[PDB]
Amino acid sequence: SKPQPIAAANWKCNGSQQSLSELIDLFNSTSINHDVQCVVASTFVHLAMTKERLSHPKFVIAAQNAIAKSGAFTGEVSLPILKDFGVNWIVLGHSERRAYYGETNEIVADKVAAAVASGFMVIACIGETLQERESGRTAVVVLTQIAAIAKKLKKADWAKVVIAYEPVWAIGTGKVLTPQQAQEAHALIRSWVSSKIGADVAGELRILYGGSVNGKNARTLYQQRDVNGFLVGGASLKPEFVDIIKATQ
Amino acid sequence: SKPQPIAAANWKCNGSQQSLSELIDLFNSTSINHDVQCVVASTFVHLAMTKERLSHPKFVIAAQNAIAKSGAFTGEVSLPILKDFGVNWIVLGHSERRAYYGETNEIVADKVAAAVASGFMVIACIGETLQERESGRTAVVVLTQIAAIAKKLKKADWAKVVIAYEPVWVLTPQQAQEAHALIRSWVSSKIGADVAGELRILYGGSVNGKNARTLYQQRDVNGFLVGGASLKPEFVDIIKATQ
Repeated sequence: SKPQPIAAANWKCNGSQQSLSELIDLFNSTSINHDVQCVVASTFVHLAMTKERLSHPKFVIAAQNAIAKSGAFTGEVSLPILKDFGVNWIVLGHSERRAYYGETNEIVADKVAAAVASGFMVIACIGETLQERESGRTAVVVLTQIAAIAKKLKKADWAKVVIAYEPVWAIGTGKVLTPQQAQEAHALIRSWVSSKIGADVAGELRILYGGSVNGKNARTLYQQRDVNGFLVGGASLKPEFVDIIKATQ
Repeated sequence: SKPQPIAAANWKCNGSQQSLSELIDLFNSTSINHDVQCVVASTFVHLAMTKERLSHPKFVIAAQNAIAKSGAFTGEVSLPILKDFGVNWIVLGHSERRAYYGETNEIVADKVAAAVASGFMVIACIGETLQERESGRTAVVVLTQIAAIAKKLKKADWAKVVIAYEPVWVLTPQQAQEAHALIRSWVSSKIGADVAGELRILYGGSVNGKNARTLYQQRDVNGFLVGGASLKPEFVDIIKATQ
């Protein structure tokens, strides 16, 4: 018996107006007759269209990134701009931003804290690389990442936080986690939360699996006890995202 | 008898749906009696609103950044996405991106080249810091920056290129003119005199409705990339100053 599951679509840097409209239409026509929060994280460009067309009662829209405040930050989008635009969910600290776009543990923590303070529901991403899972220090890496985030939050703030575990070490080497391995990473995270934040928060916290999930593999991943849904990349651009939602039954 | 001037509004990371709509209404109601390309560079989020509402026949919309291709780049917007969305202008290599967000000379050059290949009009930004200027290396720095860009481009590509000179550190008309002349001279020398004659070099320092007229008077100034003042009614005066 778990907290409410989340099925989150990370469209990453993809989509045309037509391909995304067809996806949205599919989502809109889909019966979801169980309790789940579905999330569509579109590009900043596609937020207007997604707001306009996404009408399914079980779906909210999310941004894939942001900075804390408006200002002289050419090219960037701030939390007040998203809030003014009616967007109340955000994915922060994706492994790609940590790798490509200079986001350290602290920068992620600061973005998460600013987003919570501003009233967002936040999917905060953490996860070890292969270099680190090899030196016998998976635990060290992901717990250090979450500690950085926690440092800047109050106990009450965790109600608005969702953790997404990304096994970056698996990313594009064709190799995928066993459900046992996914469970172990999630259990390690929850145990840390129970221990440093509190058993209450830890029981309620959604920890989403953020490795490569598809329509075939989602059900047995969700069966694991500390898995509370998914942050989905590639398959979220496909009709099979509907099967992934159904797998959180 | 310069090339067609450009008055470009760099809104940076600013705006509400309300405040930006008010501004757009002002721009729409404005009479502009000369040939000038006005450009509104809004945040990605406000592109849809600006596309719908902005109707002045002398205005186009621009993005303030992009990456070259669609893919697994969470948080970013690619050139194909913008092109699908009907955005044909883009600002690239702005000092804040160079400063904060890892855009080296080569990265800027690659983005610029990809945007031209993709069919975009590109406002490519170059400019030296305060320390660079004070030590006397304005010329080395900005010519190195434009050389990196030119390295990734072909002659015919310069038709879709606009240079914004953005001294990162108020510039007298004389100091602005010197930087613009230095840039044009390099372009004449490397690409051809015909291309340098046609090239817009926009002044992208701190421009206001009050100082824009005398800056535009200089031989090699072809308009403006405007920061703070572009969020204000006085942007209309800045447009008028390109007469």
